[PDB]
Amino acid sequence: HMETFAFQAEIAQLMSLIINTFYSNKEIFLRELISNSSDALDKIRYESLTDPSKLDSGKELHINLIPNKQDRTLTIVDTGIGMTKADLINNLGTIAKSGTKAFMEALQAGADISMIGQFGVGFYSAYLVAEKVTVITKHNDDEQYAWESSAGGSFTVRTDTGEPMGRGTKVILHLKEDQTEYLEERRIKEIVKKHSQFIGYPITLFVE
Ligand SMILES: Cc1cnc(Cn2ccc3c(Cl)nc(N)nc32)c(C)c1Cl
Repeated sequence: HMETFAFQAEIAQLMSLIINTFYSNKEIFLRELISNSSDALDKIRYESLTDPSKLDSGKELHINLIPNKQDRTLTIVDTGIGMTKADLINNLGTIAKSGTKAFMEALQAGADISMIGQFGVGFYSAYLVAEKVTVITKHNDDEQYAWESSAGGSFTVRTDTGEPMGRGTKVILHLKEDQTEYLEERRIKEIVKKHSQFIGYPITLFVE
């Protein structure tokens, strides 16, 4: 059921840089994940203009932010296009190679980790705050999958038997012990207002 894969060498190098570099401005991970959700919602919305049946798996286009203090997780949920098995295992890693190389060269010349999204690899900024990331996803053309990685240089993919999603992506951040501020209502609200106030989809910050 669970298959294990090696990241492309450039992606393992990027993840190590994100985990090892001293960089205090960790809060930017949330803007990067919300921007990915917004891009995924724009993609399904635009495809639905030529094929309305693409919304048979759910008409609502939104982003939810769900903290869970008991589990020490922050989850970013969207009803965007979702990812196929081929996206998870091959396509996302392949497309990211040029952007990863460009980003690592830009950092050597004076750029900052907060610019990661300009290189299309902002998802990996999740490792600024998470020791493990679990991604549940469902694309209209494929089955529901669970992707997972604690940065071994490896990740896993399995068909998911959990709560059916309809369509979209859930990024579950298993936070590092010293990063629990990202479970606080006031802190998430502050970050969303600072970096994500103009996103074109409703962002609901759940509370406990
Ligand atoms: C390996 C990897 C790379 N990039 C990403 C970021 N991404 C790529 C496609 C995609 C969609 Cl359709 N929705 C969301 N919200 N995020 C997405 C992930 C989620 C993984 Cl798992």
